[PDB]
Amino acid sequence: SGLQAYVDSYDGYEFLYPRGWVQVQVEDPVDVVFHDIIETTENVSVVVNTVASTKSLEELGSPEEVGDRLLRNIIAPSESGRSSALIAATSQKADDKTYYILEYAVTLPAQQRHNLSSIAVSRGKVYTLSVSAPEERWPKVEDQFKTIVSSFTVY
Amino acid sequence: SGLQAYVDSYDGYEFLYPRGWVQVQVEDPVDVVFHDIIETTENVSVVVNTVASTKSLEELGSPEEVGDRLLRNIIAPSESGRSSALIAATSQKADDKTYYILEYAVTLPAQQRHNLSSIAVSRGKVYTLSVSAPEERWPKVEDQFKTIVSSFTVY
Ligand SMILES: [Zn+2]
Ligand SMILES: [Zn+2]
Ligand SMILES: [Zn+2]
Ligand SMILES: [Zn+2]
Ligand SMILES: [Zn+2]
Ligand SMILES: [Zn+2]
Ligand SMILES: [Zn+2]
Ligand SMILES: [Zn+2]
Ligand SMILES: [Zn+2]
Repeated sequence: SGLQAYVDSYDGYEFLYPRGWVQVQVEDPVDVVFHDIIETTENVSVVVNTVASTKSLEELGSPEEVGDRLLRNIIAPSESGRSSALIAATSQKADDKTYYILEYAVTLPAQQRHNLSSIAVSRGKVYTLSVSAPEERWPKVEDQFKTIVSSFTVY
Repeated sequence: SGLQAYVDSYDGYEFLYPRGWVQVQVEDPVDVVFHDIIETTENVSVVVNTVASTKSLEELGSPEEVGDRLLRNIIAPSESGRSSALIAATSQKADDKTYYILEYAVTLPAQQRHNLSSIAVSRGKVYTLSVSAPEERWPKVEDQFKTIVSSFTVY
């Protein structure tokens, strides 16, 4: 609605994101980050990694199992200061692709953050779009952020 | 998606609701109730009341103020056994109409229930669609129930 397309035919995906967000240039494996001019905390981001003959997202595990691993390994690893909580893990299908959809909280010593990610495999690569807001702002942004996350298409 | 239209041109409104729900015949001011065959707890319902020259929903108050009143007077009144909690109150516009959207919890000695309602005025009448699920089931039904509530159109 007040959203704006990002189409990346190099890397093979698109999403909508809010109008008036601007891109920050970051390092691999993160492909794009866009964040709010004012609330630079609120952002969307796409990660791309590769994989040996993992044709499908279902062979990585169930969405909960994938969720657990995303948080274990990538979002709240090691001791990165930060703790995390998996809220919900579910699946969608759009075109002939399964996406896994994960909702999680992240605390970072403490500012608490609320997130939603969509993961989908295609062409030997895993694609994770992730949107994120301060806990305080979640309820206000929840329905926009669900439109962002469900606008994610991998070719 | 797996939803089915109810169009009431007598009373001047429509909504989508899940396929395989069936109608229960109830008394005024409730116009329609539909509920799940198995989980007869899960339901959608439309209430219709009249009003003297209240042309608009904005003149009843802000959405929070309306929320407070819906719960005070209609959903958890008097001592009806039951207690209630207003979670969120927001507004939408579809066609040239403002709808108020309210999320609330209701406890009933105790089974806890989670609800979402849309209220809109037109033609000297207030229209409240309300969908409701056991707390346990909320997360599973949340996104379907938001499609139900946002499919509500008053003419
Ligand atoms: Zn790219
Ligand atoms: Zn902004
Ligand atoms: Zn687990
Ligand atoms: Zn949260
Ligand atoms: Zn919610
Ligand atoms: Zn009717
Ligand atoms: Zn059912
Ligand atoms: Zn109040
Ligand atoms: Zn609840």
